[PDB]
Amino acid sequence: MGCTYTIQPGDTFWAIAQRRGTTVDVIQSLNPGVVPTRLQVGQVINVPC
Repeated sequence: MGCTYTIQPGDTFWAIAQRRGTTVDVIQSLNPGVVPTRLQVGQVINVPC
């Protein structure tokens, strides 16, 4: 339940947060499978709507 976000090559966590209007903590919390050290490009994920 909610909205989905597409992680493209260049999108930053902080940016997406301030953009969508959510907090980085929640953004990652919703998708713990992803890490900052292994930031992949072209991967869809979940986000707060």
